Amino acid sequence: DQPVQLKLSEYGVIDNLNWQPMQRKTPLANEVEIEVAAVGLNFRDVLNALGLLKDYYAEHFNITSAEQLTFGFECAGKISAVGEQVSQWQVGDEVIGLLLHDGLSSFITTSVEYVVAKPKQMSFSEAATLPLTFLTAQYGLQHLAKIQPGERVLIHAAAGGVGQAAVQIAQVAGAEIFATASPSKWEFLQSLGIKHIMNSRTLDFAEEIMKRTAGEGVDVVLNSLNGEYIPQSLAVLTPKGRFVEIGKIGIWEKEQVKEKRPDVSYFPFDLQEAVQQQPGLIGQLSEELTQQWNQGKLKALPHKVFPSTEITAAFRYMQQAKHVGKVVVSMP
Repeated sequence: DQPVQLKLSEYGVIDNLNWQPMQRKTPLANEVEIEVAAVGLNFRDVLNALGLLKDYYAEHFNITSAEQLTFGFECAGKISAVGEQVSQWQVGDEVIGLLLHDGLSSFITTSVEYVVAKPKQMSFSEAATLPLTFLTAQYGLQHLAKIQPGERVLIHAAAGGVGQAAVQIAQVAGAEIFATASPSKWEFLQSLGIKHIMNSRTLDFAEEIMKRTAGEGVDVVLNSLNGEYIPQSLAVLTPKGRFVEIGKIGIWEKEQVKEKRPDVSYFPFDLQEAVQQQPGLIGQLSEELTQQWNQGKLKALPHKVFPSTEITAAFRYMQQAKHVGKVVVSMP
């Protein structure tokens, strides 16, 4: 009763985010409806609300208006309704919504392709830390870079959401981890078992990597930093090294990367785009992560929880938490 959806009246004003009543929908034949308990929040939601992705949204989703937008890319909750040709799921099943556009709603509907079981061990907010971070890191490190035992990987902003999942994935793969974060997060990174810890707010990390690797550099970079961090990170890759780029604003064109380091493989990607362009990918990634989870090699992330009533505060925090910390909104 009284289901709601987060909506934006006009671009560029976070204060104009409001919970509006929503009309519940009957799921189509291969969809389910999920009553949402927790929603992962992401920097992308903020960029969206601030009007910084207007062109992208028109060209990819034909969204041309602020009042058209929704928020929330991932969630956890319980099945509330099942489409006619859905056999795997029943009302009351605890589930994770892996890839969504409207997570910040009391109820969502989604294709079963984007739904997996919630572990009984996990709280809903723990479950909501998983999808975007682990799917992005799994795709970037295991599908694109194809990291191997013994290889060296630099993970920038390793205390951020994707950064932390990447640490887990790389450790599982037997990779040697080099990490950057703010100095106030270094002690957190040491406790993850990382031995090479450097500042993400200066450029000294390159010199340090070269010193520690006796001039060889690293095999793989997973990057989300822009400005001078891009050329400086390209400079530390071994010949044939792989540069995986997951930022969206201010990233380099492949031509620019080619000119500076023709010996390097450049893998810029957006997770939703890759899923769109490669039918079956989401299923493959989920199967791989479920295996990792069943082997005891995947853990939910520490995270900040905001009650739904503090949605504006959560969006403002998400700007500060950009390079650090997973943020989750608890739903009424």
